Amino acid sequence: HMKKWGDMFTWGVSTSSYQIEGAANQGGRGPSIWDTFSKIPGAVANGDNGDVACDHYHRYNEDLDLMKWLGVGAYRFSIAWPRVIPSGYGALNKEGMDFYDRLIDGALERGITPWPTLYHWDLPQSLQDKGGWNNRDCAYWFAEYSQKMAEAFSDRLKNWITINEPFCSAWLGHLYGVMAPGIKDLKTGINASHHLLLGHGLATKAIREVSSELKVGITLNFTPAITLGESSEDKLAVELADGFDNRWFGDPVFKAKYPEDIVKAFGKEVPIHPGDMEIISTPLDYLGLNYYFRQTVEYDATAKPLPYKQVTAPNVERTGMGWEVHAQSFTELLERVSKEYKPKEIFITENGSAWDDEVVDGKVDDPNRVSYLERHLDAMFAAKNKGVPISGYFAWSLIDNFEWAYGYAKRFGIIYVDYQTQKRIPKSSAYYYQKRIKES
Amino acid sequence: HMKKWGDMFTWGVSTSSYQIEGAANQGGRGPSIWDTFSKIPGAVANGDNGDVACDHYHRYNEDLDLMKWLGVGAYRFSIAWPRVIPSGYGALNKEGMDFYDRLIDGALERGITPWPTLYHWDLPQSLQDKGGWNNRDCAYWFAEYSQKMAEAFSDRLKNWITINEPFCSAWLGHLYGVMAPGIKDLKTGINASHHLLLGHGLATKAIREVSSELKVGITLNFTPAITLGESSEDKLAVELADGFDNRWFGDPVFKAKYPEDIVKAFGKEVPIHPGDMEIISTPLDYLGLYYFRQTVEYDATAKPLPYKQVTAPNVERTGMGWEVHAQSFTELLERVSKEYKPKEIFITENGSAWDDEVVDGKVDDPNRVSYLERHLDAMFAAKNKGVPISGYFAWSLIDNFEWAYGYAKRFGIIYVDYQTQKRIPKSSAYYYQKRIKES
Amino acid sequence: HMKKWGDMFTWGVSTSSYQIEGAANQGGRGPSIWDTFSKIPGAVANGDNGDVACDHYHRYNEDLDLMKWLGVGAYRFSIAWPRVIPSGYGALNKEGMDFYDRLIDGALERGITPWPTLYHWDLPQSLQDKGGWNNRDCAYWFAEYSQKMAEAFSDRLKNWITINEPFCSAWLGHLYGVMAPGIKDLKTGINASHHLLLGHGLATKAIREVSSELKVGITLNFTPAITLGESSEDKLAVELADGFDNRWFGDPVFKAKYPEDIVKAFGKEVPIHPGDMEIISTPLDYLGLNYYFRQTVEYDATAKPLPYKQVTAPNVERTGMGWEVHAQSFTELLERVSKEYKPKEIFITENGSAWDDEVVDGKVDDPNRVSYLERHLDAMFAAKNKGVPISGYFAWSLIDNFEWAYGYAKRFGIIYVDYQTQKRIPKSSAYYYQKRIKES
Repeated sequence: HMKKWGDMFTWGVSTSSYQIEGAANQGGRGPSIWDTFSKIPGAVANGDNGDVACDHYHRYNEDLDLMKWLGVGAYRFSIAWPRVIPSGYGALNKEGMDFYDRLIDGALERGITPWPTLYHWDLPQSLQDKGGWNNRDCAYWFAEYSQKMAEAFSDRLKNWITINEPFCSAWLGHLYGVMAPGIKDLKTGINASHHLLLGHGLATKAIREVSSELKVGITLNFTPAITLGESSEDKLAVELADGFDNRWFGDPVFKAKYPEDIVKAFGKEVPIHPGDMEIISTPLDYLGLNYYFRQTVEYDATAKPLPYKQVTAPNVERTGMGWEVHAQSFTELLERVSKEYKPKEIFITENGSAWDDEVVDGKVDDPNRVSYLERHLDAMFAAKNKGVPISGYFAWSLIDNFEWAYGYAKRFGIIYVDYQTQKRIPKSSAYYYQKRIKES
Repeated sequence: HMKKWGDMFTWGVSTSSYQIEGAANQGGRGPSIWDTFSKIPGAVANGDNGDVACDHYHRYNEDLDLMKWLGVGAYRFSIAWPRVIPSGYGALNKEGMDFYDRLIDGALERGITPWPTLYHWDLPQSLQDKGGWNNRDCAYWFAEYSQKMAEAFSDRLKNWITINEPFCSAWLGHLYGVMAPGIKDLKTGINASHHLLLGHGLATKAIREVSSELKVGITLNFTPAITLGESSEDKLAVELADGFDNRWFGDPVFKAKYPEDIVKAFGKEVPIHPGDMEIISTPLDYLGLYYFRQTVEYDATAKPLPYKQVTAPNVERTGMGWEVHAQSFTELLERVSKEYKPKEIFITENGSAWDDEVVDGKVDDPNRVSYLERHLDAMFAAKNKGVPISGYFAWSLIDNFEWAYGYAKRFGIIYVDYQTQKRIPKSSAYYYQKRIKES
Repeated sequence: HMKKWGDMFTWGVSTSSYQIEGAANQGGRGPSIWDTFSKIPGAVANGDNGDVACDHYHRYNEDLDLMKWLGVGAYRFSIAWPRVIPSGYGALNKEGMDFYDRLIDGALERGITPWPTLYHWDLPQSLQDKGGWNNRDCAYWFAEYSQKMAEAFSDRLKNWITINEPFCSAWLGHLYGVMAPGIKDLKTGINASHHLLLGHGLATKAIREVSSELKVGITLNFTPAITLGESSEDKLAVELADGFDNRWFGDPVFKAKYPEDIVKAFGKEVPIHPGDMEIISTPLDYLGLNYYFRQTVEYDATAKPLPYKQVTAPNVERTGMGWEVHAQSFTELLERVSKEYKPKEIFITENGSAWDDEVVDGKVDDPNRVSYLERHLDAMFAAKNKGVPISGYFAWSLIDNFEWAYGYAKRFGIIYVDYQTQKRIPKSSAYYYQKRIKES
């Protein structure tokens, strides 16, 4: 579609606060729902928790130095709500705010643009005790927190993201109960999805009120659905899975409505107050898109809440997570999102892969991660060359970290972390990404 | 006209000697006309002068470090003629030459290409005492100075600019008297304009004689003119203002003549000697080129030409009162390329001034960011239409002495606290840094 | 064919081991055929040898720093076979391997990708004593050495080159005797050419057995031929020169045969055994192309081994070597190679020029070298814009060095070396190349 003079492209890396910071009970930080969830036997593999993680709260200068060495222009990170406002609403924690000031200022000194995500799943436990995302007030608590962060940091930080992956917070956290807070109820999942999206919209309006030059987006993960079957019911299964994973969150933001076919199949009411859909669909400067894999499904009349099930397709390449590797789906997803939702521009805020890494002679050679990265960058640029306005790519992740219910066993870093010593070791994929940033 | 393999683009920042150096009476430097002019009550806002400025004469390593941090590939700077030859013609001041050697070598060690401008308005007072640019000999004194600078520095410096903005030196300095040397006489302004341009041409030839690989250009500022009226006389007002500001200097360089409509309206003769117009129009490797457009209307009573400036209502303006209109930048670039067809164009200055505030040791300047974003976009719009724009130099790296406005008008992407000389990068510096890396 | 999003380009510099390392009798290194050849009166101008060279064995950190300062992404270097296996086949010299480990790891710390060449003319004398490249076993000795290097270093080094410029090793080393080992016999040159090419193929197969992600190529120099005459015999001279210099080595690699017109004109048998041509023609990930100049020739019935002679065409620009400067030939060569041999991609592994340099006030201003570089980069990008898959460019050389039989008098560096002090002084051409790397 013709690269032209003046066009820009941003290369970054991505992390999140609970997954890397540690210092969970230091620096005035209050507990999050993941501190609580991680204390429940069976919730997280190996009984892992984020108490220490990568100790980035103390080691951030080293990690910023690794970012400068990589040559990224941008760093996508999240602010830990319970580190800066431990009670959820009310008093700012000065020690927590000072940490993010030092992080931001350190990034800027090194030429790196920080990209803050306000909510990456670490809801303060003080707010969960009041109902969390099931409580409509949580959307307003989130918007007030967002306003305070923009008041503190938007003199420097101009590109904001409100929430990350509401699919995970709503459905995995409140319907399937495999993420914090561990609730298993469809109606609660529906309420949570609405208040996450309403929070997004209210926070967007609050940030824009701080200053009109600020840019705001949302990060959505999309899981394209296919079926191996040919029956009419298996084609319906694809539509249902696409509606559950993708359109449930994208349609409110970009079309100001929930997908009617899924609303009907649930048979429950979304707690929409007058004015809510206008707030949720407030115009955005960009979409942050997360992509890792496609899902294969088939019809299943017995399944709940919707009559389809996951299938493990045979004879396909898979990562250490068991996730199918299929880069062509990334190209097609990007084209589809641009056509159906027409975001002004798209940033890939997460893409990456996990494999079993081995340290040999103090080094980590990870050719399968390199291969996934190469093929997904190629697929992203194929979409850009067709005219999709992809303005940057952020690798998940800079460093190995706490992979939620999988714990530390699943390593997404381009830089290895030895958790016994906290040593950082760049992998082969780090050298590859460094080259791609420079030579593209 | 899209990018092809091998195409290059240069990102830079720009300063000038009197505006940043300081050390005005140190290191053997002799006075310039701006040292004198800055001493006249009422000439400069707040009684400011360049005695200290940004103290860059002593702090140049810090400023070079800031350039490397920004990631610029080039640094446009000027050589202070009265620092290197205090008497204007005659002996070199070795201490002054050594300063520019240290500056140049420090830039090259950091990977930065210095782009020297030989004349950015600081004529030695020693030469003003002999008539300055009113004196035809000043063109030759300038060419000899230029030759000596190329002999000293062109082993390293391959891209030269002779003079900067003769509009200001000639008309603002000798007709309106609002810039040094402060003279107010049309014939003097005409003489100065011709001898500035002749000096440009003589210096170009002198530099090329030093080495055939050297490249040379001139820097012209252009101020596109519009009118809000529809009468034929308001259209004439646009022509007169365009001729006075732009064609008076562009036509000699690229067409070997002065614009006849302005010559006729002046009613005076340009002091053209045999050979002059061949010299002035000598081929250039590039044009150094913008801040704003002017709005005008006819005024039969105005002098020297029958037009006056108009302050249009409800337009966006900088802290200087200058209209912000980036589309005019695109159209100017297209016009210059068609009208004068320079081999290539470098934007040697573009930028904006706004009231900056230090808050918590930082400077957030969104209006300057917005001006910069929109003018880079407008520049690339012209490049994508085929205009051969090969680079862009932001005015300025640091806040500095803005001539008759003094220090109150801040053009830097890096703030200077004049009490302490601390440099504080503004939001616009981080924006520019990103643009340099990610384009 | 214009730039599209995602396309990459690699900027590098090139050196070779014997030409820069020095430490010839230190660190356990055994002698090479160039140590021997350089001791023969008359073999090398001024009696020069590589005993000390640029002392890069000790000064590599400074040279790597200069690469980082230039901004190159890649460093093409060669491994000295007699430094790492002094006996040619048998035991590794751990001290020699540790040097290449330090070099590689230092390059990677600086963000530079090392591109190893396994054979750049410094055959162990221990193997020359057994016949060198005249002996078929040398192809297998080379493959065993190559396997050992890939086993040691391919955890980090993913892009390999087997041999460099077999034209020089075979014909200049064994027919004209002007390069080591100094033999002057057509049959020996034919045997050597075949065993170099077989060694390439065997080494390629051995490297790929180490790991399937590794990439392998060969470096060939091509010297395009023209004539000033119009006679049919002068047109035949062009064909003969092209066959001798270029097709003799390119045709086996890409067409699995030797050029029949040259075989017939030699009147000798190439010692081809079963399996050899399949091995020599094994698919490659890229061609490393070296180009410096074109040759002008005319028919000469008295000349041997083929009836043509070199002509010094009148009134053309020439370097300090006496080599014609004609950048348009570089564009046309790249187009011809892409059509005739169709390599998957091409890296310019060497291009550059030598001129008499003068140090003035501690600096070196070399406008003729700048001009050659500018014009040849322009010519290369002209071919890329026509669709030739040129993926990178490596300047010969980072530093002035031992120019084989010309000794140290011929300087190819963009960085000057004062051999009395070993001081490195960047030339004007270094600043030009630094600018081109950044601003393209």
